[PDB]
Amino acid sequence: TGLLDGKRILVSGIITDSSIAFHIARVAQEQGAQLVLTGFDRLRLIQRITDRLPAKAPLLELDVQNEEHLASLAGRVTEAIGAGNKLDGVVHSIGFMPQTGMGINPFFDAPYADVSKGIHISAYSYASMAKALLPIMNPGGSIVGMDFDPSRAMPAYNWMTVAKSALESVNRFVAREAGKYGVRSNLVAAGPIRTLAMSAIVGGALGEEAGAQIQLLEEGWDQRAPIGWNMKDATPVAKTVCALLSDWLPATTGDIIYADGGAHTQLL
Amino acid sequence: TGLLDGKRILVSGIITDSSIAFHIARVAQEQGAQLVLTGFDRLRLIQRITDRLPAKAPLLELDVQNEEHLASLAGRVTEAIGAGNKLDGVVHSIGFMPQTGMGINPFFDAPYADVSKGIHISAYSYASMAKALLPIMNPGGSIVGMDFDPSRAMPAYNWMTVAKSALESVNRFVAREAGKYGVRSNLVAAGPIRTLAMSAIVGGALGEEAGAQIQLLEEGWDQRAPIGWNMKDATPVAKTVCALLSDWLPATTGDIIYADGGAHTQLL
Amino acid sequence: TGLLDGKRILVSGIITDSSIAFHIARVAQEQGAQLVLTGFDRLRLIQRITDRLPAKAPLLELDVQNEEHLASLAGRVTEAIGAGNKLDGVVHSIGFMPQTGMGINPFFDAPYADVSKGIHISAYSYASMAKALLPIMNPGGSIVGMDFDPSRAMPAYNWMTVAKSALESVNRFVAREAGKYGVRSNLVAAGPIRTLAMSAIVGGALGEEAGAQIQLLEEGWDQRAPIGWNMKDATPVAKTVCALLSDWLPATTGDIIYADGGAHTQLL
Amino acid sequence: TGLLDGKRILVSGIITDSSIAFHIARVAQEQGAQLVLTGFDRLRLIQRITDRLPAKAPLLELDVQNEEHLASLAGRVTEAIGAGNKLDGVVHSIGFMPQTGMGINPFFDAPYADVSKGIHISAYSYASMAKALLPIMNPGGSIVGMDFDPSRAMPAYNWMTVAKSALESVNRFVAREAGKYGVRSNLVAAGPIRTLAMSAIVGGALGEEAGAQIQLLEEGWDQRAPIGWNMKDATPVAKTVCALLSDWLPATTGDIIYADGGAHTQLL
Ligand SMILES: NC(=O)c1ccc[n+]([C@@H]2O[C@H](COP(=O)([O-])OP(=O)(O)OC[C@H]3O[C@@H](n4cnc5c(N)ncnc54)[C@H](O)[C@@H]3O)[C@@H](O)[C@H]2O)c1
Ligand SMILES: NC(=O)c1ccc[n+]([C@@H]2O[C@H](COP(=O)([O-])OP(=O)(O)OC[C@H]3O[C@@H](n4cnc5c(N)ncnc54)[C@H](O)[C@@H]3O)[C@@H](O)[C@H]2O)c1
Ligand SMILES: NC(=O)c1ccc[n+]([C@@H]2O[C@H](COP(=O)([O-])OP(=O)(O)OC[C@H]3O[C@@H](n4cnc5c(N)ncnc54)[C@H](O)[C@@H]3O)[C@@H](O)[C@H]2O)c1
Ligand SMILES: NC(=O)c1ccc[n+]([C@@H]2O[C@H](COP(=O)([O-])OP(=O)(O)OC[C@H]3O[C@@H](n4cnc5c(N)ncnc54)[C@H](O)[C@@H]3O)[C@@H](O)[C@H]2O)c1
Ligand SMILES: O=C(Nc1cc(Cl)cc(Cl)c1)[C@H]1CC(=O)N(C2CCCCC2)C1
Ligand SMILES: O=C(Nc1cc(Cl)cc(Cl)c1)[C@H]1CC(=O)N(C2CCCCC2)C1
Ligand SMILES: O=C(Nc1cc(Cl)cc(Cl)c1)[C@H]1CC(=O)N(C2CCCCC2)C1
Ligand SMILES: O=C(Nc1cc(Cl)cc(Cl)c1)[C@H]1CC(=O)N(C2CCCCC2)C1
Repeated sequence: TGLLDGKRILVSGIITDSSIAFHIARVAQEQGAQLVLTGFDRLRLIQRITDRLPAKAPLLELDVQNEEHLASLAGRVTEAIGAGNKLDGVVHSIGFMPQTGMGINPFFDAPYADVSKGIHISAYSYASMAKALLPIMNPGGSIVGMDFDPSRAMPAYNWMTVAKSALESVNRFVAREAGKYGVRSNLVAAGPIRTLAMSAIVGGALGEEAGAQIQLLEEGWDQRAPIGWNMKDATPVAKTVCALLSDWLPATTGDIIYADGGAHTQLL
Repeated sequence: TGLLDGKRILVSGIITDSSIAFHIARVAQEQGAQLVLTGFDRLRLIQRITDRLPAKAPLLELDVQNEEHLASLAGRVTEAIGAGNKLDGVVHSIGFMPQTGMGINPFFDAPYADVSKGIHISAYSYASMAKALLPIMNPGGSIVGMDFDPSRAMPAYNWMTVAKSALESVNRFVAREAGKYGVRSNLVAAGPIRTLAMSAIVGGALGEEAGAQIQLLEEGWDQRAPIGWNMKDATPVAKTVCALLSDWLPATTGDIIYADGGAHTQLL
Repeated sequence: TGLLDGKRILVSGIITDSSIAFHIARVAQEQGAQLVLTGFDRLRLIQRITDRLPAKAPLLELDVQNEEHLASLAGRVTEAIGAGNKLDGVVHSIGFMPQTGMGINPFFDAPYADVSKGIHISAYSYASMAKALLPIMNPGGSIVGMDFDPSRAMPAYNWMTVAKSALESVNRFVAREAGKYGVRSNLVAAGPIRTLAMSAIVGGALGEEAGAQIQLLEEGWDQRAPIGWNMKDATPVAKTVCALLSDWLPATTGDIIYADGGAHTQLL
Repeated sequence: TGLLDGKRILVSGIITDSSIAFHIARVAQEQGAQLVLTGFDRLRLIQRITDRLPAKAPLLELDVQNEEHLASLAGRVTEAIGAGNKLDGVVHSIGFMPQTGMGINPFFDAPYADVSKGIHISAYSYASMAKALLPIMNPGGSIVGMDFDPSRAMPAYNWMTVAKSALESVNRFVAREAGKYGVRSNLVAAGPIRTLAMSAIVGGALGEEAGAQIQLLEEGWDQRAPIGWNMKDATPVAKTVCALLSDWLPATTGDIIYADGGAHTQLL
């Protein structure tokens, strides 16, 4: 009776128990999905974290900047879910920008090598992952990535904003490719969520001014949101990702669904 | 195990078995919802049509231009669902524009009295219905209306486009009010669906040029849509409305969900 | 050497010396335009006000809700500018919403007759004026209307927001008609300008909460604007309207130009 | 009496007599601007081409991927225009994407090193150029870049679309920096212009299917445009850039002006 009963779904992006992807994985399992997880670099950590999920899920290594990892990924997934089985869903919950590209470091002072690394991981990899996994996805399947609305500039987010603008564009092209397989591609634009790192940035890890600006952003977001916004609760975001992974948004692709309390629809 | 198990939902807008609202009502009942229906003017017809739905549903009269109908509506709904029970969902699937405001009649030749009637029924009534029903809606509830993307002009749709632009604005304000009740408000922007009337317009009911332009629109829509678009199948639209009525998009309000095959994300 | 040398331009919307249209008219005359003015209801007042413009300009009566005024307008304009001469530009600087539709009166409590009057004057009349004047406009000509960005909801602006959403849609259709004459149609979306009435609303004319919200809006607008925003200075808006009336934006139509300090491009 | 009388403007991006920047430079000189030009790699060619401009203009070498060129640029400009003089305008008319990232090569088959080079030149360099030149720009000045509307996906444009989405984001952040200097930053989103290279792509240089799709795009663009679109005429685009360089859009920044015949406002 679960929303995702019988579905096989790959979830990337878990690194702590506060990762948005941890909550996506939890809700998906509560709703009957069978998962395969991917993790970057710290696999012992990630295994220990994902031991706390409701059900067992194989963990595979994936550095999206590593061409060998991407080239072997479909085979490794198929080994984990069984020959003759394919995926019904893929969750991209991956982002990175060097400190030069976010925070109080001036916008103009980010070297391109740093910006390029952030765009590789945060935007191009959405296409890389789709390339690798579409050949082992079933018709009716769904690829979902995580977005933070970049349509307006904001303090401190700087080149990560630019990376998210690129991601939104990439998603519209991935939809064209995915459609050939009967697969949808969409982003969920979430409101601000207090992951470990965000509390770190609020405590000043990227400069005092950036932390101050994020707290103002958070406060304004809840004010503007007609149904409010709880930055400590990723579950509403996770539910939205599961909606897109389900059979219930079958005519939506190349698109952005806003799980943000409605804040982006209100000026003040 | 239905998506809408236990939910009480009001559905407006059925007039034929090809009405988008007929399919919304059908899918909602398949998913366990208990419905109350509203109909305009031809109640004997509408009862005979809705006899074909999977389950029984009380039918109430509602002309959204009639202030007495709106003032009595909540009481009549409560009588139908039982004292002490409230609604969890409301579907607005209502639209109208006089022939002077659509088709081959020149854009400049639509008298304002005609445009005003179309905007009353197609846009203002979304607010009227929310005003009437929010006092008998439960927290966590959902109001959904039907949209046809008006962000660009198009042939023949003329003042109905303007009415839909107004509706989109109205929805953002209804979200502000609905949030006070813990209720969401959203639109579903559907691709073109061949209702009775649309085949009528294709057969030339509003002029030959308008019918020709609609057929070109339909053809282009399926071409652009990365997953295709079947104008003869309202079920994907109905499923999307049910997704918004469910618990699975809990952080989305004041917003527009596109159930259009992804066509609006592609230029060609 | 003026930007608008030799051009004949109709300017509507002057009612006080703080009207945005007064400043449009002033700047247009400084730049060599020959004007015809239209005014509503208080023609003795408007004549006394426009006596202060740099140059003489005939004043014609125009109530945009009056069909007889609209039907005679082109003939009256031609009489004022001389047989055989046509207009090169038209400025629509007209808006109205009854107090029930703006301010602290609840959104749901605005009667449709009031909303309909506001939409007639604020949105439909953009089409009415184009219908009346396109037959006496020269190729290369330009129609400009005034907008306040309605893409997100905001406190108190309420049904005027809805009217501006309608206007934006109307403009895209007027562009289709105007193009047949070689004429452009565009809106200028201005930041908040302290007209007489706005100081009145700040002093509480539409309720204390509305005045408080407008002051917060004004303050936020200047903060967000990368080049700042001076609500006491309409000249930057007037210059932008003159740019659209000129020969220098010849490939822009159906569009919106933002003269708002850049505020709409920034979240905070 | 020229629109840009007395203004000192840097124009990048000339490589042939069909370059959009060649036409920007020509119109700017016709309107009284004093120019400094920058060129990439083929300076003998570019000098011979720009000999045909109405007036003399110093040519400086600038490879935007070359950090030494960027670090010396302001000094070289100041030498060319005279100590104590500053720029009033900067035109970025620079774009590049390797063949793997455009045309018929599959979207998924573009290596990131190629995409990264295209984003460096086409998007990041807008920030690089602003960083280099803002210290020698006057208050009231204007930075303009060239855009091709990337809000929807399209055939063949592929990763260049993604680069333009990034550019639009970069422009909103450059506006924040430029505002500190009293300088505006905006993009002009042009319709398709038949430069040398575009005729090359139509003749099949990036594959037959891509050429076919571009011809369909061009045809549709003129159809949709309410005032038509002439792909052989860059002058309307050049005029629009000059409007933004002028004093007549003083409250517009972080924004996009569409010089596209109005096509983006029309669905069909
Ligand atoms: N936290 C928020 O406020 C917020 C808001 C909206 C969207 N998002 C997005 O949600 C997603 C998840 O972010 P989060 O806040 O949960 O943070 P997180 O740090 O928990 O997740 C980011 C993940 O990216 C992974 N990653 C980094 N480099 C990688 C590489 N080379 N290969 C593979 N994976 C790599 C990290 O290991 C980590 O698991 C990101 O796309 C982020 O931009 C976050
Ligand atoms: N058919 C499409 O291509 C399409 C596409 C997108 C959105 N829509 C929208 O979907 C909704 C339903 O349209 P449909 O195509 O199913 O057509 P339909 O004719 O079946 O439904 C329109 C309904 O509006 C009702 N209505 C008209 N005047 C009314 C009044 N005074 N009071 C109450 N109800 C009144 C009619 O009785 C009818 O039931 C409308 O909002 C329409 O604009 C339709
Ligand atoms: N003031 C701002 O903050 C602001 C911001 C953006 C846009 N605007 C828009 O600019 C325009 C001018 O507004 P303003 O602030 O200068 O106020 P204003 O009161 O000076 O101008 C409004 C004009 O509309 C006229 N009008 C009203 N009913 C009319 C009718 N029946 N026929 C003809 N004219 C009629 C009034 O006589 C008046 O001249 C309006 O469209 C307004 O919505 C204003
Ligand atoms: N042609 C169109 O249809 C069209 C439409 C909209 C926007 N645009 C944009 O207009 C701009 C100019 O394009 P165009 O069509 O005139 O083509 P073009 O080839 O004439 O201009 C592109 C320029 O970029 C320069 N460039 C490339 N690499 C460079 C580097 N490393 N450093 C400095 N300069 C470098 C080239 O030398 C050339 O002068 C580009 O941004 C393009 O994306 C073009
Ligand atoms: O960083 C975030 N918000 C934020 C940061 C700053 Cl410096 C300013 C603002 Cl306004 C918002 C949120 C949104 C986002 O994409 N992430 C990512 C999490 C993974 C590493 C890169 C950043 C966390
Ligand atoms: O009319 C429609 N499409 C359409 C019509 C025309 Cl004339 C042109 C175009 Cl492009 C599309 C579709 C979309 C829409 O809101 N309805 C409404 C159905 C109820 C009565 C008013 C119109 C049916
Ligand atoms: O009213 C205005 N701003 C405003 C009002 C309110 Cl109540 C709230 C907010 Cl946020 C902004 C500005 C913008 C606008 O269209 N006008 C119009 C001026 C003419 C009469 C109708 C209103 C003045
Ligand atoms: O390439 C163009 N259009 C185009 C190409 C393709 Cl392959 C498809 C489509 Cl739809 C449009 C136009 C738009 C654009 O940014 N340039 C750039 C010119 C300089 C080199 C990189 C491309 C030329």
